[PDB]
Amino acid sequence: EEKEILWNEAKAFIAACYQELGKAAEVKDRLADIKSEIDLTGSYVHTKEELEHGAKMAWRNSNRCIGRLFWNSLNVIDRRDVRTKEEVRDALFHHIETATNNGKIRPTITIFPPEEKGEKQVEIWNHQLIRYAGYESDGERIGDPASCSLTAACEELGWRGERTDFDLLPLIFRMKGDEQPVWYELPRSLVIEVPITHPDIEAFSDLELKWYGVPIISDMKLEVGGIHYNAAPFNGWYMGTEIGARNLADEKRYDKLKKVASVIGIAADYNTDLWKDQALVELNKAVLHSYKKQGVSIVDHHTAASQFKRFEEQAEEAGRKLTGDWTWLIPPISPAATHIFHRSYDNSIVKPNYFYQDKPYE
Ligand code: HEM
Ligand SMILES: Nc1cccc(CCCNCc2cccc(OCc3ccc4ccc(N)nc4c3)c2)n1
Ligand SMILES: [Cl-]
Repeated sequence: EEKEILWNEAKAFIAACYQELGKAAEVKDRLADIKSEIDLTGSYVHTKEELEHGAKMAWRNSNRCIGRLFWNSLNVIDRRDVRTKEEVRDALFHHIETATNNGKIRPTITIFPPEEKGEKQVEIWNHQLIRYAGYESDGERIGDPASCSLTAACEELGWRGERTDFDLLPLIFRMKGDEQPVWYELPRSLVIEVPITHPDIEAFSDLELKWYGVPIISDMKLEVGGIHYNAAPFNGWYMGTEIGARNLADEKRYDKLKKVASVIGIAADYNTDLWKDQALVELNKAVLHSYKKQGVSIVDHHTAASQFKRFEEQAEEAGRKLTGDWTWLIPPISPAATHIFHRSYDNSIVKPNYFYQDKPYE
């Protein structure tokens, strides 16, 4: 039980990790040191090299991610030494600052202590480290509907949002042995935000839309050789459609297409006018324009798919199977204008990888 699965994943991982690092000779002894450690202790501890390359492999294996060309330049921050809430908080603050990098975003992951055996050492409640709160009372909706349950969790613990449409949620996480999480307001100085303007349509600013600079996904588990890093927030830069075609456009999110139609001067009355499609394009142009104007990293979906084609080519050249989720790789805007749409992808799950895990709240 347990201890044998771990040993199994350890061999598979160390073998492949050391091959890729050109250290195949050291596999026998390292598996023989892991040998004993799992016997005596029930677990084993990755070297800094194994953990860094493991997190990079996990990104490379993420079937749904179009951005995987850059998997090998991931900036991995080893924070397995953290023991206190102040240290977790400061490491999360640090992640924001160094990932943001004044707008020239650095793909970064901060890795906290892995679970003991099932027991989390640190449990992060945020979905992303920077995200907007969401409210619904009396049928007035404010903010980001996808954040309603966490926002309400946060307000149970004594936080109170100003109830703008763009309240920054606090960092919220629980330590092993604490019954409740703590929360910390984000220092505003750390959070870049981009007002959404349009290159051509001066009135687009009347919408008073903004989005934050850096998506830092903080609720996924990193699995590396049987070790379960449930707390390992990571970030890339945005692909513009995530903001323009989903966050700001979806009916169950900010639902802005009808307001976009009005400010760009087209009627939103007939499906055959394709006003939603037109508003989608103009909003997505505005998002790319705005991030570029402010000097915040962003990629459009055409360039992203172009990079992903190079990832595919690199995989074949390296003899690695390519895996991918066609339904998530195609962009939600003009998908058939990318090569992705016109091919198929094996959706097999390879480890190391990032995985969903149950929310600690409800
Ligand atoms: C460098 C810029 C990056 C871009 C532009 C990018 C782009 C994306 C996009 C567009 C998605 C689809 C999500 C959606 O449509 O809502 C995605 C999924 C994903 N990306 Fe990336 N990504 C990047 C970096 C990273 C990094 C650094 C990691 C981890 C180290 C990562 C891991 C993933 C994972 C795990 C998913 C799937 C999440 C899920 O199932 O919900 N990505 N990526
Ligand atoms: N029914 C379907 C079918 C097909 C595709 C979809 C797309 C889901 C998008 N629905 C918004 C959303 C929900 C949950 C998680 C999300 O984020 C994942 C993620 C992870 C890492 C990223 C790294 C960089 C970056 N730029 N983005 C990332 C996004 C998004 N739904
Ligand atoms: Cl997002």
